Amino acid sequence: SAIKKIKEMFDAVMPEDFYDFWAFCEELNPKNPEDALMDTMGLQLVGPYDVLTGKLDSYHLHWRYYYDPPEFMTVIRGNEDQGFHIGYYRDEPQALPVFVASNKAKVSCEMSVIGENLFSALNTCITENLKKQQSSLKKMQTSLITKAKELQYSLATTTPAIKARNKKVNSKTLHKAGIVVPVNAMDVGYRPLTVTDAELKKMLKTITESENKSAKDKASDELQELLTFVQFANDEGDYGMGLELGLDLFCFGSKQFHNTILQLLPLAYQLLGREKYAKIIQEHLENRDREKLS
Repeated sequence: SAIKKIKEMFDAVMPEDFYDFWAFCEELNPKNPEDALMDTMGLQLVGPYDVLTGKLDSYHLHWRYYYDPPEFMTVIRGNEDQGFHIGYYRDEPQALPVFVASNKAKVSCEMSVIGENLFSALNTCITENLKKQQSSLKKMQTSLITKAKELQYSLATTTPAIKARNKKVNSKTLHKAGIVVPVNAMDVGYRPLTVTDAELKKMLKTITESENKSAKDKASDELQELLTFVQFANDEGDYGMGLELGLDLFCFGSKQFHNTILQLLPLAYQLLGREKYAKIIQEHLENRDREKLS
């Protein structure tokens, strides 16, 4: 019913597990469906779910944490010291999400895939809370499993479709969740970075944490050489390279690179027909550390 709401407030269509998960949490907590997971695992529905709860009346930045790339849209918040949260990852603004992933934003840029849908996502969290109160949690585990059975949502952490998409990933990136861009019959559309990911981090750490000066100038020159390679790539149609490098600089997290990122990712997303993600990366870096709550 609020499909139309979310379509105009956010620029997105949510998959059916989004709505089915909500309804699962009404059953649990009719008063506050967004808080049904709180007493047992410290998790609260946020982002697109907030429109249903009433708290919302661009919204690209609503609960976007520090390392959420434009493809990531948060829908559940957890441990605040970790920055633990759960979102839908979406290679293409116009497509549905390809999986659900978690991030501990205060720990790392890295994304953990916990299934195709929020039922499998929650299923993973329930396993861990139970691994390390519990009598009440086991009975939620049971209702989740049967409800997911009914609606035939896989509870698998990696599904055949997730594995199928991983064979189309051009690069895992620093976040390890992968980019997917077209490649035509002449192999145009993507080319790799000329450094490994480990060399890339060593380079960027030198640029940002170093006193040697010549080493910083050297690494700054390597990075400038990368930007020139990206330049040839874009001229030659291999737009995935700039996307990879931009996302990688975003993932490193140094606010020093926001300007380079803004040379890479807005251009990359427009060249790829992913214009909405050019919007989000600009809005996000405009003010990246803040109160996330709206």
